[PDB]
Amino acid sequence: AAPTAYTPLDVAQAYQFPEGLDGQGQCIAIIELGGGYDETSLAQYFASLGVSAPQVVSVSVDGATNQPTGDPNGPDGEVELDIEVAGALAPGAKIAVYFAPNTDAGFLNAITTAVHDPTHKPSIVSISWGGPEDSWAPASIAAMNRAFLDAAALGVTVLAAAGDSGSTDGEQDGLYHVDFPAASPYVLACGGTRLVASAGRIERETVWNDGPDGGSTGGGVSRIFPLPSWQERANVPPSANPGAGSGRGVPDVAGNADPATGYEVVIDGETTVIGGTSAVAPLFAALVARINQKLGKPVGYLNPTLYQLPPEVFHDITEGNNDIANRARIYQAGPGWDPCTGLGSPIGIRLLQALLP
Ligand SMILES: [Ca+2]
Repeated sequence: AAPTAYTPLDVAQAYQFPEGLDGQGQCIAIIELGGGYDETSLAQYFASLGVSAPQVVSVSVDGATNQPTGDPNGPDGEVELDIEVAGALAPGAKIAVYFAPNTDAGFLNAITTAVHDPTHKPSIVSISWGGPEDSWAPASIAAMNRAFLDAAALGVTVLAAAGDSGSTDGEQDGLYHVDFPAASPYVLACGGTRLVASAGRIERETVWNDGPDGGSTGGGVSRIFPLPSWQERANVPPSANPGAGSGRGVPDVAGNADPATGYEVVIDGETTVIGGTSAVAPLFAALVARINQKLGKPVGYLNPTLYQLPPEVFHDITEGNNDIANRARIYQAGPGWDPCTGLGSPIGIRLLQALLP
């Protein structure tokens, strides 16, 4: 195969994003635990995309500030990527990037800060950081979970990439682990795929899996969180780990993440190509920004509503697995919800259609 790339507008096109909407009146908050973002690269990208640059603002949490390392191959990548994909698709909204110490408490304080932020009042929050759910301090996970719940009951969407290491989520204990915050049931977990689409159609789209060296979408069965009531007709399989057990399946939806069909971005002055699920939360954060707009109200927590929406609102991914550890093929995709791509990739238009009164 040959590695390609899209700009953020092309992929939106692919997924039939509702046109004529930009996020105006809306405000997206993006969580960042390191690195920074340089204004030269941003303006260059927003012009290069023939889009009017959206307002970007930094918010210091527990000390942390906007601290770019100049290395396009380091944190900055993640910080600029998030703002570039998000800002290019919903240029109308207002970006509010929140930086915090990379600690269990900085991550938490950052979320609660944005979530209840009275000055920027974001309606959506995008997270592209995380970690095995079984590696976080239990008190941490419960704290954050509630932070999300508090978020829901506040009319605020919370999206988060599902990882970049497949079903094993980068752990060699020989078991399967899913990623947090993605496992939190109050989070719309974003998985990743390898999309092959053009202005008028998605030629193909499979689970994103480039082996051990290339990365693969995180996904599977939570071992911490029970099976949501709204996810009970999704046929989440039980864990593949010996002992089995029900669990909140991951992810909820998926979007392009395969670097080999990555995003074309501008990091620290360098024009390169980034991938991974980190691109998907902001990808869909912009989606929700336009939908909130047309509606004139925050769709807040979308998970319950999504799981019972009809088939034509989602493209179903059926080929592929996100197992980069063995030949067992766990987890494997198939018709309808699966532990690789969840409900599949959304079709914005049909999704806004589905949500209006
Ligand atoms: Ca499927």
